[PDB]
Amino acid sequence: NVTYNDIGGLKKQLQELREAIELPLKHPELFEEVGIDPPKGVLLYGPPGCGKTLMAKALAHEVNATFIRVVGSELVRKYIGEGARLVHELFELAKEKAPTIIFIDEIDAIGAKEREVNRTLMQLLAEMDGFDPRGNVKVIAATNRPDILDPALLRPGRFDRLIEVPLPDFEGRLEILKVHTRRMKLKGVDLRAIAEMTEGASGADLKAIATEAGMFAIRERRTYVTQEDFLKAVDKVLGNERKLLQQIT
Ligand SMILES: Nc1ncnc2c1ncn2[C@@H]1O[C@H](COP(=O)(O)OP(=O)(O)O)[C@@H](O)[C@H]1O
Repeated sequence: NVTYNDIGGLKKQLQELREAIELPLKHPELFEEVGIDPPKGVLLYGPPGCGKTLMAKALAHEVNATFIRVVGSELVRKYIGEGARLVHELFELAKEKAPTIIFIDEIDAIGAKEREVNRTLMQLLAEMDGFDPRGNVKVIAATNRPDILDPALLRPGRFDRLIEVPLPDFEGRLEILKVHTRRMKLKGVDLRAIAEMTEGASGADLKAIATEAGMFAIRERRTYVTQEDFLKAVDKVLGNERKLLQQIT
């Protein structure tokens, strides 16, 4: 279960997403009053593990909506017409369960400029065309490779708003570290230091660092968590050791 309080370092990105969906949904009345149709799709982009799915999930909680997630790669099918059918069913289901947030991760797998997948693409855009705003089912897509995308994905009525979800900067990381260490008791711990030593980390790495910290404490049998635990969790999660593994698997 996810809420805005489970998210760190993305204050303006959240506001933007909220302004694009939460705001209209609540007071749609008041948008037509100004001549602006509420967006149908929002595209989130940036490197992996930095909060894109989190924002979409938490947004879904806050508007009390069904949250349906599909990974783009799985809409690529060996057999003809299947990719398109799935997208069709996806949208039917999302109506069945309205209101809903559809979250299509790795939308690049389908929205790249073999030709079957373009069929699959046409279907989705077809689906957005025809949904009609004001507006009960909303789509959120995510990619780490945005520059790839067919611009027909981005025309108005389709993935209008773009929001970059970056690697966390120094303060972001601090915020994120707090989110995932809020429910531990630490004593020796300076998190500014941890934030300083993790340049380039993602939100996920940082969660992993807090997680590896607490278990390090456990394996050395204490009940609290200390700076040393974090210094080695930082060294475990980041750094060659897990690096080579990745090059290895
Ligand atoms: N901005 C963030 N704030 C708090 N936790 C985060 C953040 N970004 C990533 N995480 C942690 O990493 C995990 C993956 O985040 P997710 O939103 O799935 O990343 P992606 O951008 O790959 O969709 C989440 O479960 C979350 O706990």
